[PDB]
Amino acid sequence: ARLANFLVAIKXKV
Amino acid sequence: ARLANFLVAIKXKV
Amino acid sequence: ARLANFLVAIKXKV
Amino acid sequence: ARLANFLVAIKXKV
Ligand SMILES: [Cl-]
Repeated sequence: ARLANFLVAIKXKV
Repeated sequence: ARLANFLVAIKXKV
Repeated sequence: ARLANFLVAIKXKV
Repeated sequence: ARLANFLVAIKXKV
């Protein structure tokens, strides 16, 4: 798995 | 934590 | 740039 | 449209 972060504002390991 | 899916093709809990 | 789609819920060329 | 950014590492509006 792989650290991940998303930003859409709304902003968080896959 | 909430489900996260992404598609960039490369395609994966937040 | 690549077509991209995200799901975090909120669900959208980067 | 809204800023979108992603980091999964692969790292870029909806
Ligand atoms: Cl694939």
